[PDB]
Amino acid sequence: SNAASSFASVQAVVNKEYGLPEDYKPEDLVVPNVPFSFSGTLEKSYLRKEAAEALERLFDLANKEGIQLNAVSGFRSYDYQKKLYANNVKRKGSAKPGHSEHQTGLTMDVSSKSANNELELTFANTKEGKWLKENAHRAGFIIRYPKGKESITGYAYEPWHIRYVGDIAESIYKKKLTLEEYMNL
Ligand SMILES: [Cl-]
Ligand SMILES: [Cl-]
Ligand SMILES: [Cl-]
Ligand SMILES: [Cl-]
Repeated sequence: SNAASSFASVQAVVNKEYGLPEDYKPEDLVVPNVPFSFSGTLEKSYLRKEAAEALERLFDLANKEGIQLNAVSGFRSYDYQKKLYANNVKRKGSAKPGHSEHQTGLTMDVSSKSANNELELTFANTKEGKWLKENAHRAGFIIRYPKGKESITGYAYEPWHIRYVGDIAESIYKKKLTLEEYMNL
């Protein structure tokens, strides 16, 4: 009971405990037509079609209120996550392969120029970070790892990390719940 159930669902919970199939790669990956903090088309330029279109919509919403967001890193394959994890562990003198939500193709790191497009806490103090915190849900996204929820999500606050879950994001935001709690996983 270490394997994520309904692994391909928009509401799947992938975390320290629940892992995805090592051979799971979404079959509907596309590049969302949004600005990116990096050039070219790499594996991280993709999101599942539905999450891609939602992200485009979130960015249009942001632009209407003068908020300019940049996409930093989306989909990451099992293969990639393995190397990243191994090379990150030996740097002692990051999620385990399969246990990163990025492999679902529903997750995206976002930042802004006001934060040097970096994925750091300071992004929370920017007008863009704050807008994202309170507006992510309007497009189907949630801040996957909120402030004092590390006990439940297993990760410290990540203001830059959004997860597409669809219509339930509205309720998750209002009720101040984590995806774990909302899905009883
Ligand atoms: Cl691909
Ligand atoms: Cl949220
Ligand atoms: Cl919190
Ligand atoms: Cl925290």
